[PDB]
Amino acid sequence: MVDFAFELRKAQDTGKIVMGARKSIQYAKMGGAKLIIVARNARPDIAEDIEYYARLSGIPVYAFEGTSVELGTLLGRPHTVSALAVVDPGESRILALG
Repeated sequence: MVDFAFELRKAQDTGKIVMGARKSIQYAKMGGAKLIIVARNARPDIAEDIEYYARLSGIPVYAFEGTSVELGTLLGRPHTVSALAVVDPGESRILALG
């Protein structure tokens, strides 16, 4: 079983993650993310856009069971994060969530 918070942080530290709806959609759109993570309270249209662009490319989407406040904190930020994209997992097992 995958340790979300550990592996998310491990991927943030040893790989490449981009944060926020805009960059998530962008990396989804262009085929450059290997995984998209979305907080439970992402704006419904932003969540549906991600889902859409993700399904176009066959990129898995993971629904973080938690708010954008919790997700932002997990990524070490003092502000909300409604979505993020794992471009490079580094040494982490985060892509196993897919």
